[PDB]
Amino acid sequence: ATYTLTLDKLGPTVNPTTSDAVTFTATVASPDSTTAVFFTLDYGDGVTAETTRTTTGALSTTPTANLVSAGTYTVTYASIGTKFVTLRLYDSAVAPGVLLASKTVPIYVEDSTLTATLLQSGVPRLNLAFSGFKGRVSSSTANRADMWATIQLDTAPGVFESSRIFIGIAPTASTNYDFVIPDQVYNLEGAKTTVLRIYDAPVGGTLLRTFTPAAANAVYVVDPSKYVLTLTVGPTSVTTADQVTFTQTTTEVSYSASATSPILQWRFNWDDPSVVETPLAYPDALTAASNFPTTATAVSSAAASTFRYTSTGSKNARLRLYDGANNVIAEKIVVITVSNAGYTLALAKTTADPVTTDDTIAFSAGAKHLSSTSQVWWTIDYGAGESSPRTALTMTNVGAAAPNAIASLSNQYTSGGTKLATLRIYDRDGVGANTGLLLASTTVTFTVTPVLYALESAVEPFSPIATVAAKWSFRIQRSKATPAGVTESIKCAFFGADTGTAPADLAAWLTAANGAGGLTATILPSSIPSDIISFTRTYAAAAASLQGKLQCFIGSTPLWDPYYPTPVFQVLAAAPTYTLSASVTPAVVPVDTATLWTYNIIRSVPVPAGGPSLPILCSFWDGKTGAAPTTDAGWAALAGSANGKGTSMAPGSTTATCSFTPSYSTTGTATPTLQLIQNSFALDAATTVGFLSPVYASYTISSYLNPVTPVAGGAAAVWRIVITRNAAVTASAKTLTCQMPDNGQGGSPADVTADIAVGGTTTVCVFSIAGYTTATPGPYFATVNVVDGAVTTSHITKNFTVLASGTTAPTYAVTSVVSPATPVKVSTPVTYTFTITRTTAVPAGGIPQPIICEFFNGEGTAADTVVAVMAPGETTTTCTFTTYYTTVSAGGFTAKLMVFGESATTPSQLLAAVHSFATPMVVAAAVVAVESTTISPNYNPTTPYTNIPTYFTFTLLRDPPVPPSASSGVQFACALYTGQNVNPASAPSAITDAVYKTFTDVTTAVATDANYFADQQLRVVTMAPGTGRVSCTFPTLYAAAGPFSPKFFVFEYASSTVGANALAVADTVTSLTSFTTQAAPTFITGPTNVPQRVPLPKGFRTTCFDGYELIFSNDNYTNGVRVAVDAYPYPVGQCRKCPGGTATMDGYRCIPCPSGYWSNEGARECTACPAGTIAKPAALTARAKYSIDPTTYHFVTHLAMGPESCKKCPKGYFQPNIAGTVCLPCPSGFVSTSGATGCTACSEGTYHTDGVGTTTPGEATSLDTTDTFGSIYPIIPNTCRQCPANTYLPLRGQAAIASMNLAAVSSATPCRPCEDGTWSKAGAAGCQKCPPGTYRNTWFSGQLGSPFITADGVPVATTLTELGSGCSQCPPGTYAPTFGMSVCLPCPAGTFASAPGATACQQCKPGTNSLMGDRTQQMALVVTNAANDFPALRAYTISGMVAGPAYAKPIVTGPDTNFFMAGKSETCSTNLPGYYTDVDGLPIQLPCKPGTFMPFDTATANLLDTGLTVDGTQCYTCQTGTFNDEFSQPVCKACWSGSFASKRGLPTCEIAQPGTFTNVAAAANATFNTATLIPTGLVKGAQAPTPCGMGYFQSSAETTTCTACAVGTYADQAGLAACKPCQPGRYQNSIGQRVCKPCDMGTYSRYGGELCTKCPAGTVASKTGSSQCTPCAAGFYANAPDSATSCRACPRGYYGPYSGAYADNLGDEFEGPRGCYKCPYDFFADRPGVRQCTACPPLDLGGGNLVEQCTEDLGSQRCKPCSLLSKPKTARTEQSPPPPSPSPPPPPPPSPRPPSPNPPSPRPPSPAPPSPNPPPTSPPPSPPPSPPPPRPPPPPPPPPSPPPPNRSPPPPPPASSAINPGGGVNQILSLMEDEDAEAAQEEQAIVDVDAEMQ
Repeated sequence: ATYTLTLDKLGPTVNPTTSDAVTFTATVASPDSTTAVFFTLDYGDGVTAETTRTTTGALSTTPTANLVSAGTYTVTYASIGTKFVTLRLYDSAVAPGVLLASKTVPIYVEDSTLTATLLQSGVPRLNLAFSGFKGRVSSSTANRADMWATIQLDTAPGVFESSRIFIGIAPTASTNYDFVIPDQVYNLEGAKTTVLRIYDAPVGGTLLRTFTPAAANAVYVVDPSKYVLTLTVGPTSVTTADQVTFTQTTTEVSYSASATSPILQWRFNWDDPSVVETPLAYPDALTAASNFPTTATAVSSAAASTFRYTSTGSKNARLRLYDGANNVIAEKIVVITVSNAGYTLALAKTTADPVTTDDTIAFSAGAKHLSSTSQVWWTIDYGAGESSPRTALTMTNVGAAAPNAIASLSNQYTSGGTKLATLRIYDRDGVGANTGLLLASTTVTFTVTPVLYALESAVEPFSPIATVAAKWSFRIQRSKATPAGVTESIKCAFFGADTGTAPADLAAWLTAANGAGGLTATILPSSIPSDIISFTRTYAAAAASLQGKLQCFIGSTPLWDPYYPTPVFQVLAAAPTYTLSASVTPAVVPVDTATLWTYNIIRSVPVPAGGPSLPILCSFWDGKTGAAPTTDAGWAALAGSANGKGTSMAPGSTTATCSFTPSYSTTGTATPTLQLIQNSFALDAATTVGFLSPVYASYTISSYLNPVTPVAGGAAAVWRIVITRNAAVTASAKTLTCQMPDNGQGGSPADVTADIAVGGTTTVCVFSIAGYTTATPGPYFATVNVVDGAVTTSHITKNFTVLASGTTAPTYAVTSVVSPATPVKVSTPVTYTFTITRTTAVPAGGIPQPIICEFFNGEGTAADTVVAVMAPGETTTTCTFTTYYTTVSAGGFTAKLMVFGESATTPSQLLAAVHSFATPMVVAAAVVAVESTTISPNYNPTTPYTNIPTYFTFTLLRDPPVPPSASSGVQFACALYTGQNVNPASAPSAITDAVYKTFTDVTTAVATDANYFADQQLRVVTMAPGTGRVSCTFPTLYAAAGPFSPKFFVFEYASSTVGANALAVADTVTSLTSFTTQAAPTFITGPTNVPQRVPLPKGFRTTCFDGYELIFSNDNYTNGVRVAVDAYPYPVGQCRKCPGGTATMDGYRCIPCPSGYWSNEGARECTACPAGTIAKPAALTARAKYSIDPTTYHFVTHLAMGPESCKKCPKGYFQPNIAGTVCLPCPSGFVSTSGATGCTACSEGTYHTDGVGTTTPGEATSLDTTDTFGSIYPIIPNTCRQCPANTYLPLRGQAAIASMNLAAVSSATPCRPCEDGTWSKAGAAGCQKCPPGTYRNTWFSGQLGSPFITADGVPVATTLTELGSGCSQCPPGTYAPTFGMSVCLPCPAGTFASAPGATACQQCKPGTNSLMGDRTQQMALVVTNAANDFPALRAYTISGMVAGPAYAKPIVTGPDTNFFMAGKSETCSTNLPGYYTDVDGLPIQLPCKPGTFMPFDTATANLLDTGLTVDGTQCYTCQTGTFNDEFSQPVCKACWSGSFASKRGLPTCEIAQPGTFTNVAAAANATFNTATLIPTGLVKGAQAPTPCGMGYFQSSAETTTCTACAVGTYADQAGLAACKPCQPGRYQNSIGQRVCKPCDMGTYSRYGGELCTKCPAGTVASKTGSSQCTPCAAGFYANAPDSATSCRACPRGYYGPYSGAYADNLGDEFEGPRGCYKCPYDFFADRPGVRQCTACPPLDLGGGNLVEQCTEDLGSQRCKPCSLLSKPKTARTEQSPPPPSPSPPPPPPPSPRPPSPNPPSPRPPSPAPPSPNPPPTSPPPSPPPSPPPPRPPPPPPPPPSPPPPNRSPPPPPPASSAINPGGGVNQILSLMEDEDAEAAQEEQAIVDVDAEMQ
């Protein structure tokens, strides 16, 4: 029923070939029943075999293997294609069978001749065709047709048939044909039975070939998504410096799908084009076509690589897996970042300051990176190329730290060319020519300026001579000193423009330098010397061209640049001309004196321009010692010494001058000589150009002797002589000889030698003499004779009074007086006055004594020098000193005084003792007080600012008076404690400076060091002498408002030690008042800041210029037209025109210029109006309300109406200054009209005054001053007026003195009065002398009339003065011919002046005399004034005769008060009786001589001779008969009766001669009758002598009348001196008879004879006129008694002997006594006169007898006889004899002897000796001296130096990040136009500045 039969094949899955005979299997199962059934098998074709039916394993449902154990069922198929195998069932094996069913199975058989192979490159890609599949077919047969192949995806029925795919034709040849197979797509991820059948026919046919993957080569696809990669190799921030490391050990790739899977190649690429891609390398322990190990094995064992990146950027390295050849299936990227921005280069310079080429600059360069430390190369470039090795640098240090290790480098620079220095960094060595790229660069550049060389050129001859001399001297100097250890040598030459041509290149110069013509010089090391080179050239001919070029180069660097001028010189080429002249000033040649010697060098042609000044050197011979350089070597040495000076000229001068001031020590004829040398340096010789022939001290000696007053017994006198020389001693030492000439006694004084070194002028000579104490006082002369060189016998003598004091030694007393008294302060000037007196003081002015006084403190001696002169009058010597005590003594000071006689260079003491001060000396206490306190930065003076540093200033003074200028300054310490403890030091414990004394020295401290601002501060200030003020300034800062304790102390620093407290009471500080402190305003003061470049929209100009002002307004207010108002809602900047009164500069304000100028409306500068203006009108101010337009700042005082601006100042004022701050009234005596530069002086004789009167007023009126200038300038007196007459103004320019206070002192006319003696009219410079006869006086003036011309006699004042000049006259009768004499003198007597105007007093005529008073008034009875009668008086005062004992000479008696005689203003008076005048000349007043009378008048003459006439001028002598023995008698007194005058002109009465008498009955003296006042009753005396009458005579003198002559005596003739007696014999008994009557006869008369006398006795006369009667002869008797007429003889009887006999006649007429005696009786005589009577002779009677006769009667002649009538008759008596005659009378007694002469009177005694003259009166004490004037105050010291700015105001802040507005932030042609506009604007502004500057 059910049969299941399946037929299969037991062969391989691949289809069997035709040569294997594959077997087949049969499977039978019959579940319905089990029964053996035969099976028949049929192959593809039944023609081969049929086989036989055989049994299986009993059929059954279970197969049994069969047909192969013992069965020959081989098919041995021969055909190729498909064969059908048929299985059938039959019940029995014997034919016929039973047909039930058949199974058909196809079997494919192919041929091995065709071979199909596949080649696989790798895994075919999904969704893309892969070329790795290649199919090759090989056929042995030559001929083939086309084949077609069908491909089935799977053997499952789901896959449907595909179309054929073509594989080829192979038309011929048995080659191998290749085709490309399109890939397969993997989707199911499982087993695929993809089968391809290849047919040789398009339709039907047989299975030619088969295709399957066919094992051992299967495609295996790995899905990339399963892959896992982890690399993490290589640094993430590797730069180019480091390296990238790639390690294959850490990189693993795993299949991760199976253990066995085909081998792939890993590949990695660095994707840089420098290094090619790495090739595939054989893996270790692995190969190609090698199975992967079944365990975890690394694809690489230890492979690792390193790489260096040569490029920068983000590298994206690649990883891939490749199969077989270069076939790629996967690509993966690894990002490695390469950055080069981390490299930084820093350059730091340390040394800097590059100078010239030395001091090579060394700086540090550092390369830093953020990370990736690696080796690098640094290079430097300096214009010579970088280092080829690029050095070597290693980043051993870390990259975060700034410092980098490096080697310091230095560079050498030359010239000024750019070296383009740069620094480069590289990551590559560069040896392999792998140059790097720029990373950091950086560099430092500088301009490096070149150096300068100094060149000087000169010409040795200055004139090129042809082949003789052509030398050029060149000096080269190099900048900077050459350092030690390096020597610089420069070689080159100089080419002159004489031969050849200048080089056209520097190569020629280099060749010349290297050639033998070049010269080499060496610079000294460690110094910079001057290179001096002398170049010698040869000149063919003389030329004026001498320029040249030199180029010295060190190797290759030129030294000269075209910018400086090329070297061109002329310097006196060709030597045109050169001439000299010499002069001296002064021309005198004294001894040791300064003289000027000048030399002028001139040329005929002016020096050409462009030539250097002549370098010639002029040397002058001084001639001090006559060391004249005669040789040329000496001249060269003198020129090269200091005595030679180089010469230079100023530009524009052809001429040159050389000057010298030689001195002549010794007198000589030598004169200075000039040498002029300019050849070359190192002078050796001298050259002369020419010369010009010069064609045409005092010693003072004083001496002195010590002691001045010698003292007996003292020391020997010392004579000291000082000699001073006017000339300084510098050449050599001097020797002086002090001598005193020999006087012949006292010894020869010895010479004294004085030696003087350099600089000495005074020589002192000392000698000793012992005997000069015994020298006679007197004016002694001493001399010194000095001979010193040229001067000979310089003899100097002197005189001095030398006296000896005796034994008294003079001494000096010194006392003191002090100006300040007690007490004294510090720095107080003082006056110490010392007075010295001498107790003797005898030589007050005899001999000066040199006195010098020195006052010393307690220095310890016992320029401020003191000069002391000894007073030549009184010996009071005063010394003035100033001690200037200013310091505390600190131990005591003493005062000493020394007085000396030596001029400085003391050896001898003069004061007996050193003076000690009587006044106690007190130590002055110093006082100091603070004067002011100031705070500089402060809002108010009490409060300063906090943050701003403050400088407190304390100003104070040291004592009220300034410390003296002649002193040394003091050092003061100002100490301040700030008060806080902000400094580290704590607050001091003591308020005093106990801590402050320990401060260190603060001399060198900077302000900005935080210790110059310490809390405790000590500062030192200095008081220079003469300064009384000091300010100490303290820097103090206040951090914040709070408490501070700043202590202030001021002390004195002495010897760097702190003194005592300046203030009284210690710990006294003048603390400032307490204050708070407030914040400082941040305000800056300065000019308006100019805005920077800001965008200005349309017209917002921020600068106005040229008289314009910046103004903020929206209006476009052009000019003054009011065009635009409210023209914008927004104001803008505008330029305003400014008003007329203000000028502006660089307009930002419109400030006005000062009052001295006026401006225009828009004036750039203010014009200066001429000096006449101040421009000050009255004020009118400005706008009332802000409604009107504003113009200027509000504070201006004027608006600008009025073209008036310049206001001229009025008259009386002058403005010399151009500015005119104010116009000033000009000084006294000067006037101006309008406004003048200066007033003119007033004219002579004129002064300032008003011009209200007179004319041409100079006053300024009202309109000019009051209206224009207001009341600021009042009217001023401005007229010049001349003073009225009698006054004058000699000095020009004088003005009237005006006093404002008029009540007390009035205004004064300045004109001088023209005082006594001169007169003036109007204004005169000098008042004139006025005509003769006139004078002016200051007491009284005028003329008084002659009192005697008026009846009253009262003087009359007269006003007669000529109108020409006008001086008061002198009174008539007085004259003033003297020039300068004040009071008129009278004329001396002898003249008269009646005329009021008379030059001189006129002489009176000889007939009159100049007597006061007229003759009428002299004897006038008139009484002009009866009450007083003083003017009228009787002044004759004549004398007369008076009766009585008393006598009166004056007629008028009284004291005399008016006797003035010189006064004579009257007419000539009548000549006086006692005076006469004939001739002009009379020396002395002669009254009329006694014996001369002049009658008062002709009619009044009492008696005058008729033979002459009266002239009224001659004094006629007395007439005869009158005498005058007294002067001034009008008439001559007549002689009295007792005298007479008969001879002519007998001057005194002559005694009346005897015998004559003179008596005149009419003889009366003249009587002056008062009733007629006339002399009357004068009668002339007798003219001739009248002799006396008869009988009158007088023999005695002084007889008025002759007495009558005595009776009996007669004077026969008249005029008889004596009355002779009557002649003898004559008598005169009656008087009045002229003849004496003769006596009668017989009578005799004797002399006299009053009566006749009768002759007695007998005597008889008998003669008429008989003198006497003589007796007759004897014997005669008289006739009668008493009457005898004739005697007769007696009678004869009588006789008598007596001659005289008389008889009484009494009887007989004969008797009588003594008569004739009677003869006796008897006797007779008879004869008269006989002898005795004789008797008669006797008779004789016859002769015989004699008888005597007797006479009878008496007298009888006859004799008769007697005896009758005889004698006896009567009585008769006789007579006695007569008595004898009496004796003669005795002689008279002897006469007395004559008296003896009296002794003579004693002789007059000698005069007593005269008394000596009294001594002169004592001289008065000396008058007081003159006071000195004071001194002016010093000028104020200059203001303190201005401090530099402590700190500038806060600067504007810089931008930090930005400054933009608008809500800030929350997180071709146009360029040319802009450039053109900017350049044009800048150049226009520059032009504007340029124009404004000038």
